[PDB]
Amino acid sequence: DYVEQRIDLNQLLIQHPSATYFVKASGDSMIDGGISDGDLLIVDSAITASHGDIVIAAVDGEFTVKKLQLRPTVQLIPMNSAYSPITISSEDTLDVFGVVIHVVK
Amino acid sequence: DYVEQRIDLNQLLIQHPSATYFVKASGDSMIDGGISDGDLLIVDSAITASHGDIVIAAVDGEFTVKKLQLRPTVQLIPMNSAYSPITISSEDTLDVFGVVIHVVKA
Repeated sequence: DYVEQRIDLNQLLIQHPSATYFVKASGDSMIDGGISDGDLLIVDSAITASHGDIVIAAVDGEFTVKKLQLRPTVQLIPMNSAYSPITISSEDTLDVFGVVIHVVK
Repeated sequence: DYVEQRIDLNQLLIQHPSATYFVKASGDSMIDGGISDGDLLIVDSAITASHGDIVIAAVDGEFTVKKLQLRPTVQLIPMNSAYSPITISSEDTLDVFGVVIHVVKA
């Protein structure tokens, strides 16, 4: 007869358990993207970011969660009309620490 | 004759170039420890933190630079009398992202 397999969120939401962590989002520079102040972002640091991905990054030593743009130029763009983009020029340092894979609201 | 061997900060300050990054400190929860709002902290993510090390960590998804205490209990303690400690209980999650190896003031 049937056997009830209990729910396992780690198997459901995490591909790389050893390179995945959660970051709490802040502010609302990313609301239009579904992220809001307080949510938990599930971050995978074992995958390489891509144009379009939402990433936890450090620009000039300060952390942020932004959308990665690699073309036409490397930038960190918000998802809230009120905010303005951040271009990563040569005098600027960009550090990508992982790709946000899920947002837990 | 003699040839001047140009200064190289990376060789001088960085042991693991590929696992080292810089974070800018915030607030003054760590002034008595030499860190002040604005400084660059050179972080080595290739060495495992130890009791006493100052680290970049996330407690319940929020990042911080604190001093790691593994004994008598696991905590994140400031270095400013005005601030109070943070214990890492079972209902809390602690994530250590690297040991601060140097503080660069300006």
